[PDB]
Amino acid sequence: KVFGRCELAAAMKRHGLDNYRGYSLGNWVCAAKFESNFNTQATNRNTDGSTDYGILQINSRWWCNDGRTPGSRNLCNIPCSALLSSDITASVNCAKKIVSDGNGMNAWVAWRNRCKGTDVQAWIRGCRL
Ligand SMILES: [Cl-]
Ligand SMILES: [Cl-]
Ligand code: NA
Ligand code: NA
Repeated sequence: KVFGRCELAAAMKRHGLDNYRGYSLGNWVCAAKFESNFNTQATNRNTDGSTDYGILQINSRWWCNDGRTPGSRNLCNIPCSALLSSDITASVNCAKKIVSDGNGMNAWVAWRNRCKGTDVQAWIRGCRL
């Protein structure tokens, strides 16, 4: 599923991400835009052999099991394919574990390089929330 901007903002809000660990909703929408272009089926392979999955591009070296990343952890205890569903529940629950691990949203390179320090509230402007 390819989400609309306000559609995704509303779904993330219902799943408890607005101000989760202090990150306003606009941060999460901006990260999803530049990680996946709002497409739940996005995958990208990394140089080290791991793969990033779903709307928030969660990586198989640490967070999910895809059966082809040797020596990886599965800290969210989920198959990586569950992160590609049109239902974003599994991606959100895993993202909550990631953002709590010590480095905040800096774990998402695109957030650091394209959202951090910008006017992220613009990503939810005009939405009925
Ligand atoms: Cl915001
Ligand atoms: Cl980047
Ligand atoms: Na929309
Ligand atoms: Na893994």
